[PDB]
Amino acid sequence: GDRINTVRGPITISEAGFTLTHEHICGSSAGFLRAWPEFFGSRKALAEKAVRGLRRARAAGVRTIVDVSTFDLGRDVSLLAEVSRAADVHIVAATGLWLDPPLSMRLRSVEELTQFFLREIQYGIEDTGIRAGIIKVATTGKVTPFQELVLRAAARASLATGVPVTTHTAASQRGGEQQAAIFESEGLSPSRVCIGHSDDTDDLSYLTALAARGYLIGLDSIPHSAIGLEDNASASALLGIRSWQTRALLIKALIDQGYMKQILVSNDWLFGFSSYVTNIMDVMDSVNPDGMAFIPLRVIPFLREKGIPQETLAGITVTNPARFLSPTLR
Amino acid sequence: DRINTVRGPITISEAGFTLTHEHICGSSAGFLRAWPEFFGSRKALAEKAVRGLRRARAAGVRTIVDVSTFDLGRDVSLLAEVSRAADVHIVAATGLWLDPPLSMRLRSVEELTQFFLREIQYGIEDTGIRAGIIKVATTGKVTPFQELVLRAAARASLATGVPVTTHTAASQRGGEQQAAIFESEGLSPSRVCIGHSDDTDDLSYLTALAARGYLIGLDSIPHSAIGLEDNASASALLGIRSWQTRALLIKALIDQGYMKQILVSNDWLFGFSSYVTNIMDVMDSVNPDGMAFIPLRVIPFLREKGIPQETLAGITVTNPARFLSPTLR
Ligand SMILES: C[As](C)(=O)[O-]
Ligand SMILES: C[As](C)(=O)[O-]
Ligand SMILES: [Zn+2]
Ligand SMILES: [Zn+2]
Ligand SMILES: [Zn+2]
Ligand SMILES: [Zn+2]
Repeated sequence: GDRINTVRGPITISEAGFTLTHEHICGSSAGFLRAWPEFFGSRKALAEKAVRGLRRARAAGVRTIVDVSTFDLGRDVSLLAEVSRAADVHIVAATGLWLDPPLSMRLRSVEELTQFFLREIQYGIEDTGIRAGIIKVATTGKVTPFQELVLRAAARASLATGVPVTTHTAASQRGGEQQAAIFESEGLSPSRVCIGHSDDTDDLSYLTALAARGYLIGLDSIPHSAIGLEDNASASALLGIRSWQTRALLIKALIDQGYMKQILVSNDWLFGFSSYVTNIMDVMDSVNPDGMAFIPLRVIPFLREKGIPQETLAGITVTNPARFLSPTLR
Repeated sequence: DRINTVRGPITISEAGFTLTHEHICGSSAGFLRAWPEFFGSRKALAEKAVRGLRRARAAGVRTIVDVSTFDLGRDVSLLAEVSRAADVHIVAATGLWLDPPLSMRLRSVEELTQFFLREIQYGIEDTGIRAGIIKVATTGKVTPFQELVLRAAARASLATGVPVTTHTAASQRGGEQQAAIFESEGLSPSRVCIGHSDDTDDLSYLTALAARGYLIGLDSIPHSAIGLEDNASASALLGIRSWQTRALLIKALIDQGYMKQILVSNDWLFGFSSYVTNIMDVMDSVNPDGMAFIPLRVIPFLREKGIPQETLAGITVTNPARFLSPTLR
């Protein structure tokens, strides 16, 4: 129906407002924030940095973010709840698995993984009672056997609960096509799926064909760019060397092709990032001081100046996330 | 003179009969708290561990060293709970095993050193419980990241006096590469136990390590898949040699004059999610004695082979005390 799970409890979807559909409070690893908080200075410092950042995003018009950190990205839902409340910004938590499953996950069957995802959606995450409102999955270009289990478990959990699925792709590898085939083999509707990191490629043929099938297209890393940082290999590898404008122009491109309803936009920002090289967070913040406010402050005016009507931009940042997040079918 | 446990410091005289390589639960970081139903429930797992420790205690055991690291899903709050209920001392570990997540795998030796030091000097998580041992693991030749872990472990040991204990593939003589790295760092072999050393019959490999002053961890004695050789996963994990065959290594090293260098354990667990489903049931049917296997089966087996009480007490009480007591000499 029209209620979704947030880390402060259930809300009606009209309350979500401007929603960033792919963000992170902290990109980490299972257990890591609690075992080694000084990696982030302190847990308090991290929380305060996130509260400041979310408050700025709120001032810029953001009302909800979707934290697509899974278990193996070190999702700490107690932290998400703390910062959501202090910033007074809705946060939707995720279940699923990303690219770093530990052995206790890697060795599980599709049936076992289905029950883990269902636990996090239907019962709660850890002992917090906080329930996930979305399932996040990730694959390499060519889907591994384990990753295929994860996608099937995600599809089964979605069909059982109605909560949507969102993905990490290598867009230069057209990763969404293999994901989509697996999802549809499970009877999952494309309208319950966002193919993410789709702004990492300029292949409009790939993008429009997925959109034509009813998939949501995640243009979710707009401010990611290492232009000017070419001498930094780790930052280049992570952020790419296409401009944020180049990424943003894909939003216009899909609108022009008639697929405004299939677009979801985000920053894929974080306030801490331990699952990459040390100090990457400082590099990212030096490139994009706006953080999660980058979409409303820079991208929206960029799009309006290009001639895209207000109603279309509002449709993308409010209506599309609302349809996507509302639990649908069963 | 003082050893840190999950209930606080104890004097070496308090440690008594100590099992130096054990696990309450072999898991993954965050896993027990994210999916306790994998083990039935957290309560079920705790209760199994308390009964298990009480059985070990009734067989004479007074302390175990839980060598579960961060990435083996060590939950020291669980360790504290079961230690208290069973009245058995538990020494917690820092270090890294074979499943480091990205947030660990991407770290420098300097960063890893600070993490190991934090868990020894400050406490684990926000519990104030301090590690009393550093556990490391290698495969084969030693990977570049594993080398960083071993060096970080040596540096944390050298700063604190806390000993290092290892996981090897003994069939690949893996202790040799570990020893080389430790010695390059200035670490005394008397601070190092080369573990899973009972997984080979190469006595020349073992005695040579002992002769250099390493402790030899004969720590997986009941691990055997005899009869289960058509169970591939059990066979790869548990091996095809009998427990008597493993146990005879203890006698062999004593007869070579190295009783002071021997540490014995079960390497048991009460839950095990970082392997195939139902492995705990397979393991429990193979060794229904659990952590009581060493005192109930191995000690009488050695006594019947003519090893005197004084020697067995030196191995199970004196050697662990000397090893665990923090020392920079
Ligand atoms: C945590 As990411 C760089 O896959 O959005
Ligand atoms: C957790 As193990 C089988 O390396 O002792
Ligand atoms: Zn991603
Ligand atoms: Zn992301
Ligand atoms: Zn081991
Ligand atoms: Zn072990």
